[PDB]
Amino acid sequence: RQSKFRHVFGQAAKADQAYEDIRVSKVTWDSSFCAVNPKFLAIIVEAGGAFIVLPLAKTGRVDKNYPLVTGHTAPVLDIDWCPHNDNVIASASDDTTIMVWQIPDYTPMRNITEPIITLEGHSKRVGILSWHPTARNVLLSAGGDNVIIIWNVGTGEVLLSLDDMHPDVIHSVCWNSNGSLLATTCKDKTLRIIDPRKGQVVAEQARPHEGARPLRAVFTADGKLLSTGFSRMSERQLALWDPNNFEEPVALQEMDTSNGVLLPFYDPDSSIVYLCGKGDSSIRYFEITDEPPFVHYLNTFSSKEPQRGMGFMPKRGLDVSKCEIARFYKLHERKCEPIIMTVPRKSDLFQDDLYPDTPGPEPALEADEWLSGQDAEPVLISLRDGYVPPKHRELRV
Repeated sequence: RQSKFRHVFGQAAKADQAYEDIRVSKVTWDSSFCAVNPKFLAIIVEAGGAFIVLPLAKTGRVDKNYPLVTGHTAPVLDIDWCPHNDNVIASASDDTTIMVWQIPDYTPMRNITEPIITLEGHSKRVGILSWHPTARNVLLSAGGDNVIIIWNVGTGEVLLSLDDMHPDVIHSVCWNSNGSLLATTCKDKTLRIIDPRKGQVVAEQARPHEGARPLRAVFTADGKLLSTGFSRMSERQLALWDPNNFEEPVALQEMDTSNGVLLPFYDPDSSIVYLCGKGDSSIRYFEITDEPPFVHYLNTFSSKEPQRGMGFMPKRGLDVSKCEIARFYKLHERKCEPIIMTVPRKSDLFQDDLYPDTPGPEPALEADEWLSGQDAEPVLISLRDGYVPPKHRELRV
């Protein structure tokens, strides 16, 4: 099989490119515990609830007295950077709140305790966050109350509240590329595609597939679903679903009988998905194409060190000059180690076929335009122009 990704390989960064002496949270939750953007590395740490934010240039040993973000009163369960502001991060906590933070470029004098805004809509833990890809200041949360809330961060207003659309625990919620639809996984063992503005499930599995449990699901660029989960016999699975025919997967890859939820990291430009879970020492990666069997194993980056979490650098942070197509931020017990994925062209020329124009830091829509039903594609930028800072510095509430 001819693949331009045949020779994609991982390499650990040099020891002095690591972030050392960071107490990674050991709370039992299946989120990645790590959010990275082109400026910052954010990690959920052993605390109440706390996370650390490090400028990417500040490699080596983190000072014992390095300031933390500590506004929450119970463990932090999820963190997500604003796609349209590289100094804004949202945190979700077991305390039932979401806090949205203005991160300084400098080191503050003490712990950051005062967010831009606190969002109080859930009656139970908030373990899922996802910023809207195109609509300014729009933020999704999903809680242990099985409610999905879509917020306007700028006003603190609830735009949409999807209560009781799931009969049991919601494991994951993903936007599609233009933020018109949601994909969800549920403890009732079924996938759903939801139109949040219609308040309707538009596609669902009538019943579980051979008693399998989906725990994560993301959209492919063409609107199919990639799910991860466990078979009836506890075999970890990657599946590709056509939501127009939800009764049989297009493709199913069964792997090992390990315990950890596999997190899918999907590259829509390469059509590559990387899988790894808490406790895994490896990163396994696959190409998705319309040639059968559609899901194509490429390779595995192996190590002797189980991960405690994993960050994934957005496109605007990749080193295009080195044909870096992904950068993982692997969490160990006490450190964060970058792992670089390379397509080895051995060329000083910008590789356009690897780096098509990609969503930039400018929103395509205002919150009210999106709520009124407008759809737009993301505003694309070129990665050849280097780092282009967001127009917005301070998110004003």
